[PDB]
Amino acid sequence: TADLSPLLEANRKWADECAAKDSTYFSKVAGSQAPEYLYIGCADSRVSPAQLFNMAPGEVFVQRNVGNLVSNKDLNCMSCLEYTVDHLKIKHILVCGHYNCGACKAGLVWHPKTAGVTNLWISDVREVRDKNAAKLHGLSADDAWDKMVELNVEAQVFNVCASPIVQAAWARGQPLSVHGIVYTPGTGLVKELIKPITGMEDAGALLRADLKQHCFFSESLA
Amino acid sequence: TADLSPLLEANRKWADECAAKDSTYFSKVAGSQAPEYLYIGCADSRVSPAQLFNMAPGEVFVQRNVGNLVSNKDLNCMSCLEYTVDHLKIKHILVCGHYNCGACKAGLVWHPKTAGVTNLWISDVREVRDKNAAKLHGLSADDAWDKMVELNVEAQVFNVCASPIVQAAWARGQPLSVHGIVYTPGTGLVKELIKPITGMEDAGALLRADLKQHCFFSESLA
Amino acid sequence: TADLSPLLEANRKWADECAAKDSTYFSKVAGSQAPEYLYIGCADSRVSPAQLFNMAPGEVFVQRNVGNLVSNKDLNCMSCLEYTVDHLKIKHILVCGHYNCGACKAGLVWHPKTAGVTNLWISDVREVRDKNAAKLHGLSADDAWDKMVELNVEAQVFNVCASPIVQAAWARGQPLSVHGIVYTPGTGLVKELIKPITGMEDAGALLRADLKQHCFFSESLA
Amino acid sequence: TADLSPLLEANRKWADECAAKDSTYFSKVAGSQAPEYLYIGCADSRVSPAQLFNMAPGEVFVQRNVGNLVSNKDLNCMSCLEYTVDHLKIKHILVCGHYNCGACKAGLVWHPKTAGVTNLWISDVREVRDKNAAKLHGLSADDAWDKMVELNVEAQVFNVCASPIVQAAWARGQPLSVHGIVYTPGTGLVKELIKPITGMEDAGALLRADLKQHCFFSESLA
Ligand SMILES: CC(=O)Nc1nnc(S(N)(=O)=O)s1
Ligand SMILES: CC(=O)Nc1nnc(S(N)(=O)=O)s1
Ligand SMILES: CC(=O)Nc1nnc(S(N)(=O)=O)s1
Ligand SMILES: CC(=O)Nc1nnc(S(N)(=O)=O)s1
Ligand SMILES: [Cl-]
Ligand SMILES: [Cl-]
Ligand SMILES: [Zn+2]
Ligand SMILES: [Zn+2]
Ligand SMILES: [Zn+2]
Ligand SMILES: [Zn+2]
Repeated sequence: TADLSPLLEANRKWADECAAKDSTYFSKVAGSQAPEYLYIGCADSRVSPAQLFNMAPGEVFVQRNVGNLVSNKDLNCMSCLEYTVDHLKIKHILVCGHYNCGACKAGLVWHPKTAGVTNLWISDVREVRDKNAAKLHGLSADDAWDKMVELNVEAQVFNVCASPIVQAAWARGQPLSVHGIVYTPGTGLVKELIKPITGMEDAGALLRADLKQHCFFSESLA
Repeated sequence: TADLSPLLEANRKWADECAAKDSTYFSKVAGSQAPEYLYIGCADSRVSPAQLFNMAPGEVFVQRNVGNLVSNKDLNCMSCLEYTVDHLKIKHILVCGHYNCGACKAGLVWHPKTAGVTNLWISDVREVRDKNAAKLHGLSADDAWDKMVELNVEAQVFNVCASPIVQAAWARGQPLSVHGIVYTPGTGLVKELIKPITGMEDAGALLRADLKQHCFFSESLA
Repeated sequence: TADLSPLLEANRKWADECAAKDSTYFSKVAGSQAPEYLYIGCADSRVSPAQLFNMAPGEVFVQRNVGNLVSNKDLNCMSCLEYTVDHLKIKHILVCGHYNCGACKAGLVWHPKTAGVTNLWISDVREVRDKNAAKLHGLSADDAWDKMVELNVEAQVFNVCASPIVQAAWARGQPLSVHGIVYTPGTGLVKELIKPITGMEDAGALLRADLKQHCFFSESLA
Repeated sequence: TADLSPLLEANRKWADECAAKDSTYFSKVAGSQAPEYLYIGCADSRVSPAQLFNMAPGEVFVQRNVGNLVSNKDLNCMSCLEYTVDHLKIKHILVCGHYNCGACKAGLVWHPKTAGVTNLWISDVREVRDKNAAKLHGLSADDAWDKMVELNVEAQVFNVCASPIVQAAWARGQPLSVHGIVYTPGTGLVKELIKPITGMEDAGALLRADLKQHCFFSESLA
């Protein structure tokens, strides 16, 4: 059966207990939100940002897609970025990858001829991979996987920092930080991969790739 | 200001307590997932699917985006759908809108010349709206907003049922149900807007738009 | 063989004759362009806009895709629109469909479960189709095809007029017209389907769908 | 100002003369096409493929977009590619850049905070640029611009060869060649930047990026 009764019952029991412990738990967000965080993470069923950070409704705005990817040409992720940064004025963007991420493994192993949309989607993972032969080759299957996850976080942090939305927000002096983090489904713990990046100065210090030259390329020419 | 230790500490507290309540809580999903559900919902910070359904990790795979939109030409939501239906073999897709959704309100009130990627992204909403313009005619602002949310949930349920991925899964006799639900941020409760749709028969019964005609349109030419 | 010699030879012979008849034919566009037209048409090999209009280099900027489709969420077509309208200040946008357009036929006949990217792409054609059962049903295969082509032109003209780019240009008083036209591969002739639309006043007169209500929807509510 | 009769009349003049020179010119492509080529080139008004190769209708299927970009996650250029390779069985794909391409120049000079969809769309160009930053270092503006155009043609040739569609066609032994060419708007001439690539062997010989490593990367893990 496809009956939803038991699901709905679990929700009702949850909202009942929540509101019993704190009468304004839901009511205070009945007509507005003011989260301080955007989280961009993987769609993987093991990785729920509000649960894992013990956040209540109204604290974290969420984009989740296969592989936690950020591209300037993806209107879905870019709309979550633009709405949160420009209208909600969130303060912090958490870019979260996770170990055991099948999208990262498929990015390592699949032949690109593979049919379907997921294989198109994870092209970004191949691009990150391809720039890192030297860190990936010769590693055990497992270690290569872990490394791919990590490299993917770093690249997606760079993409968030280089995004027109973040770049415009920094240029107008809006406070905005970007965090590279990674989660372990099998332990429920988050680790910090990259320390906070609050602007171009921190990005030059903390990112391998050169954000400054990316933004001001013309200054590297004759 | 931007330091993460407080968040990390909340995450550690949380993981210890879950491990203390059940020591296989995380470890049993360390290397695989077998969720039964895919949830497609809004990125709004007040709506966290695993939390609101009181699910543990490994139970609901998640796509969240501004206004809970589903289009065959978004590779972001389409890859969540492909991976879950084709590879994980989920059984149920929950398509969840929410009252007080500002993407629905913007789809009613914004002029389309408005700059930025969010206005591009909510084009889908304007189309749902335009197709149902007579239903929205003359309603108070609040009523029109609530009706916009509901019409959009019905439209995204139709889009999920009409998708190549779901249509192909049904053609091969894979059991797969689609659910139109709505959440009220001010109460924490889910309501079922549309009963379970398990196939074409259900869709003919339950949807205002004609899925059979969409799938077999050319049978009505001379 | 994949040798390009004969192709290159045909090009050299062409550029030689062109420049022999008119010494500045190429040189005057060696370092800038100032076209007055954007053309959005089908990628079909039988339909070449500069040939069919007898235009020389520098007169018509071109987007061509399968089915001549225009969506606010397609960065490829939207970049051609934005660059031409905002930077080149073109004056006229030709939206050209063509009879015998296999994309329009596939939009009529394909089952949506059909695999691959083209089937995703032509979802727009289904949406136009779906809004027109009354004009399509009961027609011969051939007449339905022709009608689909025509309806698709009209819808894509509306999409160009409703685009944020065109809407912004009209709001600042930039002169910009939009033309619905159709080509017959088997005769080489263009026909005018919709007369010129130079702004909101003409669009209310010449488009079936209501552009004004689309742009100012809020004014239809209580 | 916006009336089309002059354009329509040029079109009639042109069609009569072609029919007068050869009375089966149009009629022989009235109901089908069998082009041998797919051309992917820039939307720039100075570059019209059928004209510059002196082709009649039915010879070259065309995708044109700002900066002649090819990405697996653009359904617009991917559907041109799928339809031609899989259904029309074209033999040759021409990937054509052009000197004096302002999309290449913007990819060197724009800051990424720049508003609008064109800046999103040329992100691909910035990535080609960033990967080849040492080649562009210290060149005069003109030299860097010409080198940008060339590096982008090579990158889009690689992207075409790496695409699922071409890779699958080669895996099935379909003959299909890919060509890197460049056009000079000021002279009307095409130059061949990269010799014909007919398969993996050719690609290994001719491309600066390693297509074999992209396709079989995981063979180099432990
Ligand atoms: C083909 C493919 O993407 N495989 C995946 N496996 N696990 C995934 S996860 N972490 O995104 O849920 S995606
Ligand atoms: C322009 C716009 O989209 N406004 C939004 N307001 N709330 C949104 S929500 N519910 O997606 O967080 S989107
Ligand atoms: C599946 C599909 O799209 N079929 C096509 N047939 N002809 C086309 S055309 N006019 O775009 O070249 S596309
Ligand atoms: C910002 C930008 O893209 N500028 C352009 N200039 N010329 C272009 S062309 N060769 O695509 O017509 S694009
Ligand atoms: Cl979530
Ligand atoms: Cl063309
Ligand atoms: Zn994952
Ligand atoms: Zn919402
Ligand atoms: Zn066509
Ligand atoms: Zn160009």
